[PDB]
Amino acid sequence: AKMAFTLADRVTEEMLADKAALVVEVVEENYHDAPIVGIAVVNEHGRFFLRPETALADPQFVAWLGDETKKKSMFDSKRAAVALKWKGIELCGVSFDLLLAAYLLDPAQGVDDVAAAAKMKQYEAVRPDEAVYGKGAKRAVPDEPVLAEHLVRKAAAIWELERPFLDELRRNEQDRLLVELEQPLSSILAEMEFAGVKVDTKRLEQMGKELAEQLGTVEQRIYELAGQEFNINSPKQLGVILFEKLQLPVLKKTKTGYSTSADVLEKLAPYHEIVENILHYRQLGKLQSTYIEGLLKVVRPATKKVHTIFNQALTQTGRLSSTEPNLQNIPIRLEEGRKIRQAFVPSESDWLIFAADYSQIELRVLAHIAEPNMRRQAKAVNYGIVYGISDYGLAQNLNISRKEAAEFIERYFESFPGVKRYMENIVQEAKQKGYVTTLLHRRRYLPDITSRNFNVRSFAERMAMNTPIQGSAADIIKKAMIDLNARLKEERLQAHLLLQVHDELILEAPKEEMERLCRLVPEVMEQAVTLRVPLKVDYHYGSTWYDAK
DNA sequence: CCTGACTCG
DNA sequence: TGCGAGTCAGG
Ligand SMILES: Nc1nc2c(ncn2[C@H]2CC[C@@H](COP(=O)(O)OP(=O)(O)OP(=O)(O)O)O2)c(=O)[nH]1
Repeated sequence: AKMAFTLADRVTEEMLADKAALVVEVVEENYHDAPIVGIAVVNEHGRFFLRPETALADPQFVAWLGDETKKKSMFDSKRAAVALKWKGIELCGVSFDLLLAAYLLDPAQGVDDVAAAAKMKQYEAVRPDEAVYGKGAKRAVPDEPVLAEHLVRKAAAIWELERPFLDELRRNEQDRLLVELEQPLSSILAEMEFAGVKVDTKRLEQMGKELAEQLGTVEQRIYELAGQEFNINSPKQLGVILFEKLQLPVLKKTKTGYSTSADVLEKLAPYHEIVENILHYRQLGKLQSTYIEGLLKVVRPATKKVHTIFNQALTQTGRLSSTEPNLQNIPIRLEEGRKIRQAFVPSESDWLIFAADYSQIELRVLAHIAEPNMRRQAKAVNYGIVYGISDYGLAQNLNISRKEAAEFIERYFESFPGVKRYMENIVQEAKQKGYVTTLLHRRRYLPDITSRNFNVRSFAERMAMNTPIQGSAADIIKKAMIDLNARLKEERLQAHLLLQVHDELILEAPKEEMERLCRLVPEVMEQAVTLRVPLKVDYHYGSTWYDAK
């Protein structure tokens, strides 16, 4: 733990080498419009700390950041790229991202800072971010010499760790996954996050006003039916009303008490009408709390845009997630909630929203590898069965007899015996190897799969059945986004990606480009990979996200 | 902060 | 006793 570096007062030529480890430090978890608090550069010529005020106003440094021929190794280059966009600076030339490298090597390690990645290779000449900045109300940027040393140590670690990580990825056949898929995707997600999605706040606020009135009415109806006021949003208080006051059957308990889950309340409808009202209330209350109030809280007022963060190194299957706000769980399944999407509008006048979704991509992937309310329920049966639902679960979902449920499942595998063999085989392989893989060589380790405990082992077995299929579908749409943006640029279209929702891409564009997108977007998505079955994509466009159906 | 609710693929 | 996610109010 003894490391020389220069705390620089100005940028010099030797800091602008054609290969460097670069650290552009943003301390806040949400990096949109967040302060850059320090910069570090490590290259052949040495180690350097720079003050942001200095470096980011220096024309040669800004030029270097933006020069794609000056290669930078980083950790979480998307965080830096976006933070720099908010500072009006383009970052190009990122050739290695240690966060994504660590994630591919083992998504279970949950690597979220350089220190945690460093530990994978017994590197310890660097501290955890939390140890440096502290947490919660105590979180603060430390004294410059302490900050400077930390950033340098992080850069130095990225510098030394690149080779060992690349070598391990190659040994796993994951080097191309990193360099040709995840890393190019990171720059594309950076663009999407910075672009944001415009919100119609006038419409959203009016929806909220009307929703409050409706909640009040439903609320009073429930109190009338129950014969008492109580907090409906407390499962504990609700349980007392349902199972003690009204004396309804107790169908399920959890560790804290009586279950009031939606599945349970639906099953209680033959006993008391109040349960349907409560389900409605809890639906409405989530709309109001999360998709009206919560969404308005994160709208940037001057532009009316919301800027999500797509976490690229979180899920265990290779999917993305979306936070603050989550734009991947906006309501669509019931018309009442679906109307929320009318509030998501194009960012320019005379533009339109365009949405394209793969149809049953996971089921097509499985076929390749293995060789309205009714239809909504039928989807859960299809995915449920292939992913290992039991007769109990299926019976409970269709409210049918366990005997009947067992016959459906038997008959299902009768129709698709190759799916059956595959699921048996993939489980045995996971037990032998200790991991499963996707089409593009993404990996998930499953060390619980030989467990002597039934529950623990069974969960791992079902991960073996599910992760390769869900993860392959993730691999595919990731490749489609890369291929799609290349085509957009090639044709000089103004259209651009706004969102990915697992098997869906959401774009905005001038109305004039709608005809071209109707051909281009589905073509690119369908051709991202060639399976033994065709990939099918549906697409629609309209004045709001709601109308793009 | 955890649990159980509602939300999506 | 299908799987992958995030946010919220209540306690
Ligand atoms: N993608 C996916 N969806 C699941 C899973 N489990 C339940 N579902 C539900 C929620 C979303 C829905 C998926 O829709 P699909 O793409 O399979 O079918 P679709 O015919 O294309 O949908 P649509 O009615 O819009 O045309 O099924 C799962 O493991 N993966």
